[PDB]
This record gives sequence, structure tokens and C-alpha cells, in this order.
Amino acid sequence: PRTVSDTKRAFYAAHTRPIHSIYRRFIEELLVEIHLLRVNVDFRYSPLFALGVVTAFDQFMEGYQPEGDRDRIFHALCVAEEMNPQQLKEDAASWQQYQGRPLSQILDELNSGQPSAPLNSLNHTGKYSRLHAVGLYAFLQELAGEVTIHLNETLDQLAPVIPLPIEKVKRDLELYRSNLDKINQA
Ligand SMILES: [Hg+2]
Repeated sequence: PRTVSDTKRAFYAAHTRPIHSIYRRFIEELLVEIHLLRVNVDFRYSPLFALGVVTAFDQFMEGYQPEGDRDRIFHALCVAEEMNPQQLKEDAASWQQYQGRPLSQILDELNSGQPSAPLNSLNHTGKYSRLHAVGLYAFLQELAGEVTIHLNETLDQLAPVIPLPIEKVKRDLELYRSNLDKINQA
């Protein structure tokens, strides 16, 4: 039964190389965030969570040098959170099968009640995190037809179909996109 302090300690003990100030707050924030999730007893890991973490990390770590340490940092962060970085990476990778598929097909699979894995992750209940929203956003970007042009319209199509809390998703992705647009234009 670990603590935020214990987690920060495990991360810094595993990765004793310098981390630049530009990147260090994002990493600390993500350490705390995942910690708080993973000790909620209703949180249940799934590939949607994996895709979210990989996506958010990859986005804020763009440009990081020395680039070789990006993987050491990912490893240290996973082990600090009592996760297996190989499992998170496999799970993220498992979504690649849907590249180029149309939204109609995905909705058909979800409405059948027997969606393939990891798409079935969208049904599974448990404590919701903004990282689930990030994961969902990464998955939708893979589909044919630029479905995130009108992201909220796409999310309204999913609302009757999946128990993921779509109003929370819509707001989390508005904040995610706002934050990234600011960071990118500074
Ligand atoms: Hg990780």
C-alpha cells in the first residue's frame, strides 16, 4: 500500500540521470496522477489506460534529449507505479489493428456486444481517468475520415453505446487540446 512519496522515491532511485527542467514537471505530474489512480480500489488497468499513458508521455516528451533516456524514464516511471513497461507498450501497440477503419465499423463492433480486444476496453467499467480520454482520442485519430475534426459529434455517437462517461471525456479532451495548443505555440 504505497504513497506518493514512496512512488517519487522509487522513480528517482531507478533513474539517477539528470532530467531537464523543461520536461521534469510533466513527469512529476504524471507520476502523482497515476499513483492516485492506481490506489483507488475501483481503478482497473486496461489497454485503454495503456494507450493513454503512452500517448500522453510521448506527446510531452517530444524533443527530449538525451533521446536514449526517454525509454529509461518510461521504464522507471512504470516500475515506480508497479506496472510493467513491456505490458503497457504491447497493449498500446494492440490498437494499431484499427488504423484506417471507418467509424461505422467500429460502432457495428461495439453494438454487436462482442467487440474485439482491445476495442472491448471501451465497455469495461471502473474508475475513470483523464488518461482514458487521452487513450480514446489516440484511438479515434487512427480511424478513417478525420473523425476528430468534429470530436464532440463523434463522442455523441459513442455515448449510447459505451458506459465511458462521455461528458467527462468531452471536457477532459477540451482541456487536453487547449493545454497542448498553448504549449505548442509558446
Ligand atoms: Hg510508464
